[PDB]
Amino acid sequence: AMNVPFWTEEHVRATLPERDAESHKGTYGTALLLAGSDDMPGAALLAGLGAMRSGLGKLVIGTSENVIPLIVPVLPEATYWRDGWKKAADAQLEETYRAIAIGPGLPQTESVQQAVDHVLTADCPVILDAGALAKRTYPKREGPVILTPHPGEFFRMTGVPVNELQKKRAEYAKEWAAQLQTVIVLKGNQTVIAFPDGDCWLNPTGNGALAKGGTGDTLTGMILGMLCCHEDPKHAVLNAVYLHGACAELWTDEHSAHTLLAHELSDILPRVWKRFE
Amino acid sequence: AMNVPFWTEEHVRATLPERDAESHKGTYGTALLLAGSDDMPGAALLAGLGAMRSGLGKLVIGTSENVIPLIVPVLPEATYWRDGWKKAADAQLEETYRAIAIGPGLPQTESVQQAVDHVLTADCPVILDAGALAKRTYPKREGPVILTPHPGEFFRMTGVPVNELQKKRAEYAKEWAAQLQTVIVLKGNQTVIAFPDGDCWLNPTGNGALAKGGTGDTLTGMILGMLCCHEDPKHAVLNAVYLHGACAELWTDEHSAHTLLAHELSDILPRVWKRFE
Amino acid sequence: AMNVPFWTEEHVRATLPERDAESHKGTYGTALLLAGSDDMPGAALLAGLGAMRSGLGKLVIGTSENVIPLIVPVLPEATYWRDGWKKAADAQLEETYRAIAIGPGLPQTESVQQAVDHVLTADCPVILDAGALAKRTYPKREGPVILTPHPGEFFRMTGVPVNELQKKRAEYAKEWAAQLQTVIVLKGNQTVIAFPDGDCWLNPTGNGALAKGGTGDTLTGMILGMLCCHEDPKHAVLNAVYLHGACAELWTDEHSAHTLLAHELSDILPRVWKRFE
Amino acid sequence: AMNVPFWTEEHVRATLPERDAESHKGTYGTALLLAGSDDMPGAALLAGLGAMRSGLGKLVIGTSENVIPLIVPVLPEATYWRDGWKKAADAQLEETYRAIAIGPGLPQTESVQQAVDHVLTADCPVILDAGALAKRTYPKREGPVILTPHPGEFFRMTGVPVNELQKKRAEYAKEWAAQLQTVIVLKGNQTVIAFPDGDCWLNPTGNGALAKGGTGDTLTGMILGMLCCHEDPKHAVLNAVYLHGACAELWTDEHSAHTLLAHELSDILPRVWKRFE
Ligand SMILES: Nc1ncnc2c1ncn2[C@@H]1O[C@H](COP(=O)(O)OP(=O)(O)OC[C@H]2O[C@@H](O)[C@H](O)[C@@H]2O)[C@@H](O)[C@H]1O
Ligand SMILES: Nc1ncnc2c1ncn2[C@@H]1O[C@H](COP(=O)(O)OP(=O)(O)OC[C@H]2O[C@@H](O)[C@H](O)[C@@H]2O)[C@@H](O)[C@H]1O
Ligand SMILES: Nc1ncnc2c1ncn2[C@@H]1O[C@H](COP(=O)(O)OP(=O)(O)OC[C@H]2O[C@@H](O)[C@H](O)[C@@H]2O)[C@@H](O)[C@H]1O
Ligand SMILES: Nc1ncnc2c1ncn2[C@@H]1O[C@H](COP(=O)(O)OP(=O)(O)OC[C@H]2O[C@@H](O)[C@H](O)[C@@H]2O)[C@@H](O)[C@H]1O
Ligand SMILES: [Mg+2]
Ligand SMILES: [Mg+2]
Ligand SMILES: [Mg+2]
Ligand SMILES: [Mg+2]
Repeated sequence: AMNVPFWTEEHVRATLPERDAESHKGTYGTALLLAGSDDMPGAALLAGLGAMRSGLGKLVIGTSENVIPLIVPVLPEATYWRDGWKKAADAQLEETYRAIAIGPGLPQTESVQQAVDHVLTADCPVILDAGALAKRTYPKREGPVILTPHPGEFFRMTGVPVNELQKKRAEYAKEWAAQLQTVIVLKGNQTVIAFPDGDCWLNPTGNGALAKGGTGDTLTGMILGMLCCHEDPKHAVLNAVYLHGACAELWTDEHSAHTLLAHELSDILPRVWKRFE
Repeated sequence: AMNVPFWTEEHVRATLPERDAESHKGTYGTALLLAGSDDMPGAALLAGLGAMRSGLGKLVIGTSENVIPLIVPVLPEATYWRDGWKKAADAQLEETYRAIAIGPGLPQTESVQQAVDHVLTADCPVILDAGALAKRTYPKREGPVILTPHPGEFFRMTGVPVNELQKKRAEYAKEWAAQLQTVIVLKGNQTVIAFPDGDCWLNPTGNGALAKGGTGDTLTGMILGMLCCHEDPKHAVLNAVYLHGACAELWTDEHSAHTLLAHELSDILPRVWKRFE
Repeated sequence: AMNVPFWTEEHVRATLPERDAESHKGTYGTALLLAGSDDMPGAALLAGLGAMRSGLGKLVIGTSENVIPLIVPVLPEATYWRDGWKKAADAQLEETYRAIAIGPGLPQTESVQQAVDHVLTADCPVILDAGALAKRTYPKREGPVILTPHPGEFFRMTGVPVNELQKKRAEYAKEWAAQLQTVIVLKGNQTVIAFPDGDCWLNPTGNGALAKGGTGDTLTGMILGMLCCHEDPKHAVLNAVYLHGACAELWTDEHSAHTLLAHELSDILPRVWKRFE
Repeated sequence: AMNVPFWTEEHVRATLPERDAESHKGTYGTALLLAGSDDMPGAALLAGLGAMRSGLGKLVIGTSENVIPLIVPVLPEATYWRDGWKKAADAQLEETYRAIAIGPGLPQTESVQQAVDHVLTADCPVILDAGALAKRTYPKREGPVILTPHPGEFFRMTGVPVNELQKKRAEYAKEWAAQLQTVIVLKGNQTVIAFPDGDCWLNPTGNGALAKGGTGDTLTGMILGMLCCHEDPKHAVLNAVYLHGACAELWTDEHSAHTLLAHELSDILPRVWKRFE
C-alpha cells in the first residue's frame, strides 16, 4: 500500500563490511547481551550464538548465574557479567560497549525496565526485544534504539490489536517508529524495518521454517553482532534481518520447513554470508 | 490375519501439512511435554528434540528442576515449567496447549497418574507413554488420548502376556483401543496404529536400528509435534510413526543398524521429511 | 615368535551379528557400566558412547552422582544407577544384566575391588579396566572375565616390568590369561587378545592416532556393547578390538593421526561397521 | 624492516613429527593446562580442545571446580586437577609434565603470579598467556618460557604503548625476547615469533576471521600440545602458530570471515594438519 521497497540482495552486497587482514578484535568491538533467566535460559544461548556469529570482536553475556553453565560448552568464546541484567537495574554501565541488546528470555517486569533505562544512558546502539518490550517512551540519546516486536509485542507496546496491525503492517510500524523515535523491526513474513527518520524497508527473505520458538532470539543476536561490524547501524539491522531469512531459505532446499531449530540458523549463516561477499 | 492395511508413502504424501509463508508460530501451537526425572533425565531431551523437530510452534517442557540444565545446551528453543509433571499432580492446567505428552522418563507412580488425570481435563490431544502407562480407564473428553506401549507396557495395561500378544498384535491392539476408547500405537516391527473408532493401520517403515533405548521417547515427541501441525490428529500419529521408521531406514543405507543412537533420528528427520513433500 | 594369528577382516565379516527386523531391544540386552568419578568423569561418557554405539539394547550407567549431568546431553539414551559403582561395593547386584563393565575413571582402591567382587557373582561376562585392574585372583564363575590392561596396568597386575613385557607381549599375555583364567586384551600396537583356554590372536588394525587419553575407555564400552549383540563373547571381544582400530585407520585417511579425539571413534564406528556387513 | 623471514610451508612440512605405529601415549607426554575461572570459564575449554587436538598423549586441566563440568561433555578425554591453578599458588608441582600452559581465563592477580613462579620450577617448557602475563622477570631454568601477548598485553608487560609497538613489531618483540630471555609470540596479522637466542620469524598464515574472542586461548592449547609431540620446542611454537592461521584460511574458502567461532579452529585442524604431512 505504501510501496515500501525491499532490502534486496544488491543492497546487502553493497553494504556488508570487509574483515581486513590488518584488523584486530577491537576494530569489531565488544557487545553486551543482557538475556536469559532461570525458566527461559535458552534465549541467552540463541542470542549469544547469533551475536558471535555475526562479526563482533568480543561478547559479554550478562545472564543469570544459573544460565552461565548452559552456555559455555556451546559458546565458550563468550565471557560473562554474572547476574548482569539484574545488576543493570541498579546502576549505570561502567564499561563501554559497541552495542547492547536486552530482553531475550527476560521477564516483562519493572526491574527489566529499570535495566533498560540504565542501558540507554550508554552512547551506543541498543536493541530491545522480548521481555524488554513495553508500552513506554524513550529518551533523546546518541545511538539508535532498535525494537524488535512480533505482532503480539507490538500490541503490548502500542495498543494496536494484532488483527488490525496485520492489515496495515508497514503503516503502523512507520507511524510508531516516528512516534517513539526508535527503529522498529516488526516481525513476520515480509518483516518491516522502520526507521525514525521515515526510511522504511521490507525484508524479502525467509519462510515458515522461522515460525517456531527461538528464531527471534537468534535474530536479536545477529543484529547485535552486525551493529559491531557495520559502520552504519541501519545497514547492520537490514543485513541481519535479510541474512537471517536467507538462512531459512537455504535450510528448506534440502530440509522440511517444519523441522528447523533456531540455533541452526547460526550454523548456516557462515556459508550464507559467504555467498553475499 | 485381519488384513490391516499399511499406512503407505502415498498416504503420507497426501496428508503431510504445508508450512505457509503467511504462517506464524501460533498457527502451529504450543505443546507441553511432561517428561524426565532425576534418574531417567534423558527421555525429556529425546522427546523434546523429537517434538521441536516435528512442526510445532513452541514447546514447554515440564520436567524436574535438575533435568532442565541437561536439555538447554542441546535444545535451547524449549522453555520450561519448573517441576511441571509434579505440579500437574496437584491442579488443572491453567494454560492452553495444542497437544500434551506425558510419561517419558517418569516413574510408574500414582502421582504420575494424578498428573494424567489433570492433563485429561484439557481439551487437546494427549499422549501417554512410558511411566504414564498403567492399567486404568479414561474419561469421555473431546480430544484423543494416544497410548504408546511397547509389548511389556501393553501387558501392564491389559494383562495380555507378551508371548500371547505377539501372536495376534493387531487383534489385541484393536480390541483394547475399542475397550479403552484410546488410540493405541503398539510398538514393534510393523507397529500397529489402532483407533477407537475401529480404523487400524500397520506401519511399514523401520528396522532393528530402532531396537535400542530412547527411540520410543523420540517417537513420543515426534507425535507431539505432528499433532500441532496436522489438522487431523489421526494423520499426525500415522505420519509420526511412519517418518520415525523412515529415519532408521535412511540411517542403515550407510551405517550399521547396530550403531544408531535415538537422538540421531531427530537429526535425520529434516531430510527424510523433505523427501515426502 | 609364537606365530599368533591375526583376527582378520574375513573373521570379522563371518562373525558380526545381524540385527533382524523381528528383534526388540531385549534381544540385545541391558548392559551395566560402572565408571566415572569426580576427577575422572569423562571415562564414563567415553565408555557409555562406545557401549551404546555397539549394538546393545539398553545401558545403565552406575556413575557418581555429579557425573550423571555430564553424560546426559551427549548420550541421553542411557539411564542411571545413582552412585552405582560405590553402591556395588556394598551388595550383590539385584538386577540381571547381559554384560557388565567396571573401572574406567575409577580410582585404584579397595572399595572398587569390593565392587568387582560383587559384580563377579552375576552370571554374565564382566570387563575389568583401569581402576578395577589390580594384582588379584578371580573366582570360578560361568561368564568370562575380560581384563583390558595397557602395559603399565599389566605390570601392576603381574609384576612383569613394562620393558620386559614388551619384548614378549603375546607370551606374557597368554601365560597370565592361563594363570588367572581370564581373557586378557593387552593393549598396544598389535593388541594381544589372549583367552584362558589358550586361544590367542593379534589385532591387525589401528595406528598411533589411538595413542592418546580416552581411547581405551572407548574400547571398554565397545566390548561391553558387542558382548550384548554377539552370541559368542570371544567374537565380541575380537570384533570390538578390530573395529576400534579400524576407526582410527578411517580417521587417518583424511585427518592427521596427531589430532583424533577418542569420542570420535564412536562417531566413526557406524560407517566402519557397515563396511564389514 | 629487519627482514624477518616467514616460517613457510616448506619449514612446516620438514619439521612436523610422525606418529609411529610403535608409539604409545607416554611417547607424547602429559600436558598440564592451568586455565579457566568462574567468569571466564570458556578459555579452559578452548585451550583444552586446542591442546588435545595437537598431538599430546594426555591432558590434565587444573581449573576451578565449577568449570570442570563445562568441559567434560565436549572434551571427555581430559582429566582434572581440581582447583589446580589456585593450588599451584601454594606449592611446587609434584607430578612431572611434558609441558605446562598457564593463564587463559585467569585473572591478572598476584596469586596467578605465585602459581607462575611455582610452575617455573618444573623442568619443562612453559607457556604464559592472558592473565599470567605481567610486567616481571624470569628465572634461569632449563626449559623455554613462551609468552603469548596480544599488543595490549605487550604494553602491560613492557610499557611500550600499542600505537608505538605496532610500528615496529618485530624490533620490539626481538628486543624484549632478548631482555626477558623468553620466547615471545606477539599476536596480530603477521604474528612475530621471537626467540631469546635472537632467532625470529613471522607467521604467514591467518586472516581477520581470527580477530574475535577465544582464538588466542585456542592457540595457547595448540602450542601446548605441539610442545608434547615435537622434539624441538621452537618448531612446536612455529608450527602451532602456522597451522592455527592455516585453519582460519581454510574456513574462509567457503565461510565468511566474520562468522568463525574459535572452537571451530580445533575442528578444522585435523584436516589442515593432514595436508602438511
Ligand atoms: N512465515 C514466516 N516467514 C518469514 N519469517 C518468519 C515467519 N514466521 C516467523 N518469521 C520470523 O521468525 C522470527 C520470530 O521471532 P519471534 O516471534 O521473536 O520468536 P522468539 O521470540 O524467538 O520465539 C518465541 C519464544 O520461544 C522461545 O524459544 C523464545 O525464547 C521465545 O520465548 C522473526 O524473525 C519473524 O519475522
Ligand atoms: N525391529 C524393529 N523394527 C522396527 N521398529 C522397531 C524395532 N524394534 C523397535 N522398534 C521401534 O523402536 C521404538 C521402541 O520404543 P520403546 O520400546 O518405547 O523404547 P524407549 O522407551 O525409548 O527405550 C527404552 C528405555 O531406554 C531409555 O533410553 C528410555 O528412556 C527407556 O527407559 C518403537 O517405535 C518401536 O516400534
Ligand atoms: N600405536 C598404536 N597402534 C594401535 N593402537 C594403539 C596405539 N597406541 C595405543 N593404541 C590403543 O589405544 C588404546 C589405549 O587405551 P588405554 O591405554 O586404556 O587409554 P585410556 O585409559 O583410555 O587413556 C588414558 C587416560 O586418559 C584419560 O582420557 C582416560 O580416562 C585414562 O585415565 C588401546 O586400545 C591401545 O591398543
Ligand atoms: N587480522 C588477523 N590476521 C591474522 N591473525 C589474527 C588477526 N587478528 C587476530 N589474529 C590472531 O588471533 C589470535 C588472537 O588471540 P588473543 O588476542 O589472545 O584472543 P583471545 O585472548 O583468545 O580472546 C580475547 C578474549 O575473548 C575471550 O573469548 C577470551 O577468553 C579472551 O578473554 C592471535 O593468534 C592473533 O595473531
Ligand atoms: Mg521474540
Ligand atoms: Mg518406551
Ligand atoms: Mg586405560
Ligand atoms: Mg588472549
